[PDB]
Amino acid sequence: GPVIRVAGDSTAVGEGGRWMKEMVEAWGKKTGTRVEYIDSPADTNDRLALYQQYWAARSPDVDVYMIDVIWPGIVAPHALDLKPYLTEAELKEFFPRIVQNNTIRGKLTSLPFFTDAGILYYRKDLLEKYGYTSPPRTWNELEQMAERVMEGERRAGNRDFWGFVFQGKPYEGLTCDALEWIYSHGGGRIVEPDGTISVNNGRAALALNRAHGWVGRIAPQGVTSYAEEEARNVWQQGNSLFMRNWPYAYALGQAEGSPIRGKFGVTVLPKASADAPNAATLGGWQLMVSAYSRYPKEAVDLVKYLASYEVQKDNAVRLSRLPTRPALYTDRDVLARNPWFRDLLPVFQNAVSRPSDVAGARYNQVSEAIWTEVHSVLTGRKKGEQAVRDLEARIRRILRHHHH
Ligand SMILES: OC[C@H]1O[C@H](O)[C@H](O)[C@@H](O)[C@@H]1O
Ligand SMILES: OCCCCC[C@H](O)CO
Repeated sequence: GPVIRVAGDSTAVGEGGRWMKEMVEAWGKKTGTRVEYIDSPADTNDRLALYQQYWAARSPDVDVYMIDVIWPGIVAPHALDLKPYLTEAELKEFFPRIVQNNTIRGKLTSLPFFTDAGILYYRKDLLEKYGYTSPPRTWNELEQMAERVMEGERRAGNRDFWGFVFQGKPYEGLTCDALEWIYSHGGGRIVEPDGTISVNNGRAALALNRAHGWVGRIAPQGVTSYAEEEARNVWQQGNSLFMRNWPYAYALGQAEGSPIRGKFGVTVLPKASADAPNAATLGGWQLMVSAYSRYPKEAVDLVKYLASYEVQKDNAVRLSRLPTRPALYTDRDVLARNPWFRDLLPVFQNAVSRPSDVAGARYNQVSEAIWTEVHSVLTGRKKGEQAVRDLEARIRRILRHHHH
């Protein structure tokens, strides 16, 4: 019979790749269908380049791909339209924003699988130890707390201790972090949904200068090479007061044998002042059936199983990854395990998107300009003023002649 082959998630980031393979194997066993799991690299932009090799070849060697929220405009030609396979009632069980994101020129490219939003992780033991009663609401508070706790922990002998870790590597995760910095300073969305390239402004420049100010000070010098897992590792060993990261790190930090089990909370990221908007970059992954799959019916059946209530529930409970089904946010077992899903649902609802809708198939080019210019501020090569001017110019070139 058919072998249904899946590329999605990575064994190099948390438990995602291991769990994904488990769920695919479970479907294969339940249905009596042979399956195979193809592993991927950690970083989204590396995965995109890998999967583009299969798509360029029209390869039948992968039936189902797990695709990033930022990808539908890029990957649509390589997707089977899922619209004919779902009833309107079934499609409405997912958040409409994510279904809309995944729909390109009326083609439903992929089913929502898990969503994502950037959040602040904080050591509540350490805040209490240093006399703080709440996590920081502003970036200045974060920096003050980080300076004071670091001074204390270093003096007490922990030479590995930092105030803040985040994703500063030159890759897609930095565009995510940087959108949060920019938007939380009142600097806008880099490219607005209407197409206006708005990033050349003083608030965006301040946000990037502020981030430069952390590097080698409250954050390690090596932060400029950190992706999700590098940040998580410093944090999880107990060596950072704060971390910006996605929901998956919560369950990993609560696992038996984690040094920080029971010692942390999560909240919204800080912002520049009380009237700035809260920033949490929208992330998340979708399930696409390949336009090149020899087994579309079987592949659709697998994608509907993976996106189902019970599989998303297992992802929430075991991996602290955010459902794309509103009903799971009221599920007693989801909430008992992850009470912060209720607390931060409005943050997840108001998450700010990267400019993938407006850039469409040119999004990865836009993003590479963003992360490269941002990275030049983090390293002290450019000031934020120059970087936003240069970024404006690059994005204008990239998007010249691109409409809608
Ligand atoms: O590193 C950036 C990536 O992080 C997470 O995987 C998010 O879910 C994804 O949307 C984002 O592009
Ligand atoms: O693993 C599938 C979950 C079904 C649970 C619904 C439950 O009764 C919510 O309390």
